[PDB]
Amino acid sequence: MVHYKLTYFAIRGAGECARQIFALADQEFEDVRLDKEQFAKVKPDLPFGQVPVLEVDGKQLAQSLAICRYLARQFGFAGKSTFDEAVVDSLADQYSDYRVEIKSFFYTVIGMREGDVEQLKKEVLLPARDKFFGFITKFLKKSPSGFLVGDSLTWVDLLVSEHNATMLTFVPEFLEGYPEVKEHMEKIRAIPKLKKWIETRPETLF
Amino acid sequence: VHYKLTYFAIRGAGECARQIFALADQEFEDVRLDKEQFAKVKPDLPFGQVPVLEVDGKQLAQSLAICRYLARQFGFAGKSTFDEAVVDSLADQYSDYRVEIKSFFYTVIGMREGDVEQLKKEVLLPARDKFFGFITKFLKKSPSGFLVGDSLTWVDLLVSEHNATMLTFVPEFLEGYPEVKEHMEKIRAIPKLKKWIETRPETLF
Ligand SMILES: N[C@@H](CCC(=O)N[C@@H](CS)C(=O)NCC(=O)O)C(=O)O
Ligand SMILES: N[C@@H](CCC(=O)N[C@@H](CS)C(=O)NCC(=O)O)C(=O)O
Repeated sequence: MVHYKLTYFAIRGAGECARQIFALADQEFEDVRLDKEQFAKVKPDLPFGQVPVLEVDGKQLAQSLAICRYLARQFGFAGKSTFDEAVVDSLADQYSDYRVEIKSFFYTVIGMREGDVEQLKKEVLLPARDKFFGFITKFLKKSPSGFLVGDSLTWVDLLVSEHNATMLTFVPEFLEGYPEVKEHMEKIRAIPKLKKWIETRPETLF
Repeated sequence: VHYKLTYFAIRGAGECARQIFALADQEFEDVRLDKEQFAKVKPDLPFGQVPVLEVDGKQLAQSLAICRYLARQFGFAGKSTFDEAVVDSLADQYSDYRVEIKSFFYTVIGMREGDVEQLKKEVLLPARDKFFGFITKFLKKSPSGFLVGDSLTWVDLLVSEHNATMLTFVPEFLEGYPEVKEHMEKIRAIPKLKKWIETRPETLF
């Protein structure tokens, strides 16, 4: 078969989306989780000095979005047409811009930077969430299938669903008045093969 | 197929797509808005921002998604799915790089308060050194001269245009990277692209 090796830290973060893709494609792969010191040794042989890095039959591929998209195309979770795929691509990119806005809150609460959690929540996180959910909700209200794009699962369903499940861990109010976003999160994570992975994967915060 | 690129009267995020149409000899509507006309159309855009591309009325936002979509249509995305992915990662790396230098970039075009010189010497140049380190590595291991595979792909157009733009503000930008200089020249010498470079509206970025 094609052999796959996901290399990333001992956390979900940027590597998780790809791990969910393999779970849903029932695709077996090597799932390498590194500590700081192990990373420091392999780092210079990585295409951009960072992780996640995927290997397909030895050949290296960096950047989480590129990884997830590549794997989604192989297994049928990218979109059922080239334009639909592009629409999925834009949701993924929007989500990434959203991650930049909340970077300050997100790295404070995992505790790898110091700051005031509470005003970062109120002033940074929640306004960025309101804007972003405003867009997500619009795609959901105009999708009667229940997925963000088209009539089936695509990998942005997995990004947006996992992020929201993760954030409820730190901010229980997070999906406070957005029932359609709540619905989506539940719908996707109820897919038995995904739920299985959720139950069996190593438990990490974020 | 009718195409409509909507963006501001600048190159910035919209230019990559404009270069794709130039190279595909694809005619399209090229809509450049001022602040006040944007403010009026903004709420009907998918994420409230530009660039937005329309294919036969169907709206598509996010510059990377636009460029990749158009590249696939016209044959500039990569000649396999993995090669396309490798092109995707270069594009994404470049975008991370844009985040690092955001503070310098908006100060020097003068649409932001700033401390030019330490931003240049402490922010811009170290981010460039790291980024060019990667770009150079792809170039040294590419016998064709393009960042990926043996032909033009849309990241060639992003990286080439950004470097030409930055030389405008920082003339020492490419100095200790002749291979990056080469790449910039190689791509922008492609006649169809050079013709667009000579005929497009001149803007200060
Ligand atoms: N755009 C990159 C960002 C990922 C990233 O920054 N990962 C960090 C871990 S938090 C890394 O690999 N190294 C951190 C470092 O050494 O700077 C991606 O999606 O892979
Ligand atoms: N992250 C988006 C860029 C979206 C964006 O910030 N667009 C700018 C122009 S370069 C804009 O429209 N700014 C004004 C606004 O959001 O109202 C992309 O990757 O295309």
